[PDB]
Amino acid sequence: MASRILLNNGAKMPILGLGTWKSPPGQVTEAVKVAIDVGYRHIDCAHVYQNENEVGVAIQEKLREQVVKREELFIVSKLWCTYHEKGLVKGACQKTLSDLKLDYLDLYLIHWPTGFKPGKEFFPLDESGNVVPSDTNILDTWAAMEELVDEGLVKAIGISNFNHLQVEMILNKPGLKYKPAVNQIECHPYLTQEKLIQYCQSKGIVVTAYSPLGSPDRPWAKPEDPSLLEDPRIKAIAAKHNKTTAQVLIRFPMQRNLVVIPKSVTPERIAENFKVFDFELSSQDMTTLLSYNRNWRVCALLSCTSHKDYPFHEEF
Ligand SMILES: NC(=O)c1ccc[n+]([C@@H]2O[C@H](COP(=O)([O-])OP(=O)(O)OC[C@H]3O[C@@H](n4cnc5c(N)ncnc54)[C@H](OP(=O)(O)O)[C@@H]3O)[C@@H](O)[C@H]2O)c1
Ligand SMILES: NC(=O)[C@@H]1C[C@]2(NC(=O)NC2=O)c2cc(F)ccc2O1
Ligand SMILES: [Cl-]
Repeated sequence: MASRILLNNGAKMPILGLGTWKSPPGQVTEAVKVAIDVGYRHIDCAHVYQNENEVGVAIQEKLREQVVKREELFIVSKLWCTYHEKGLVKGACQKTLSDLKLDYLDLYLIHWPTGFKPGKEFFPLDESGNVVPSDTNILDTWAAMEELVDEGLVKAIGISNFNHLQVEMILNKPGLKYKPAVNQIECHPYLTQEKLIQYCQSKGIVVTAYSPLGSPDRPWAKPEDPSLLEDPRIKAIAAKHNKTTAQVLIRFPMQRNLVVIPKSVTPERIAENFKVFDFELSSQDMTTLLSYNRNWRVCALLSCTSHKDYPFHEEF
C-alpha cells in the first residue's frame, strides 16, 4: 500500500495522519514529536482544538532538528464556523499559521458548512440556547478560501462535514476557481458512508475519514453506545491477521482509497497505529466490516440542528 494519494491540486497527501482533537496541550507536543519520529508525515489540526501552538512547537523542533524537511510534512488545519465572513478568513488562516510556526498549510478545510456569528465564543448562543448563525453564503466562504491559495498561504483547500448536496453546490459554484481537494467526514464500520464517498470519489475529491476508532474519548460518550474497539466481530478479524483492533480499523479506510487520521497521545499507540502498511484485509473482510454500518455518528453538532446548513438531515 502506497503511502500517499494524489490530490486534484497535483500534490500528494499521506494516507495516514495524526489527529489532535482532545490532545491535551501538555501532551500534544510530545505526541507530535513521537509521531514524526516513528514515521507520520501528516498532522490534522484545527483552531477550535485550542492546541495549535503546542502542535507547532513539535513541528518546529523536528524541522530544526532536521528529522524531516518541510516539503515532506503535510499539515492540515481548518477554518472555524465563527470565521465564515470573507474579511475574517485570512486572519483566521494567519493565526493558525502563526500558532503552527508555518508559512503555509498543505491543506486548509472549511470545518463545517454552518457559519456562526463572529466573536470570542466558538458556539455563540441566544438567551434560549440555539447557535446564532451568520448570514454569509458558503459559496462566498469558498471564494475566500480560493484567495488563500492565490496568496500562497495554503497549497490546497477543501471542506469537512459537507453532505453531497453541499459538495454539489461548491462544484456548481458560478465562477469556481479551485475544486475542493478533500472532504473530511466521519467514517468507520458503524458509519460507512458508502453513498457520500462514492459521490466524492467520482468527482475526484479525496475523502478523509475522521473518528476511525469511534472516538472513545469523545466527551459525550455513554455506557450503552456501541464500541468499535470492543466489538468481538472486529477483534476476530484482528486476531486472524495478528494485528490489533485499532490496526484493523485504520487499515479499513486505507483500502477504500481514503485518508485516515486516528488520534492518540500515548506513545506506544502512536507507533502501533502507524504499523498498518504490512498486511492486507481481504475483500471478504472489507465487505464484512462494511456490513456493520449502523448510521451511528460520534460528531452530530447537536446544538446546530436548526442551522439552515446543518449537514445531517439529508440522507447523505
Ligand atoms: N472535521 C471534523 O469535524 C472532525 C471531527 C472529529 C474528529 N476529527 C479529527 O479526527 C481525529 C480522530 O478522531 P477522534 O479524535 O474523534 O477519535 P479516534 O481517532 O477515533 O479515537 C481517539 C481515541 O482512541 C484512543 N486510541 C488511539 N489509538 C488507540 C489504540 N491503538 N488502541 C486503543 N485506543 C486507542 C485514543 O486514546 P489516547 O489518545 O489516550 O491514546 C483516544 O481516546 C481527531 O483528533 C481530529 O483530528 C475531525
Ligand atoms: N459536537 C460536534 O460534532 C463537534 C465535533 C468537533 N470535533 C472535531 O474534531 N471537530 C468538531 O467540530 C468539536 C471540536 C471541538 F473542539 C469543540 C466542539 C466540537 O464539536
Ligand atoms: Cl477550526
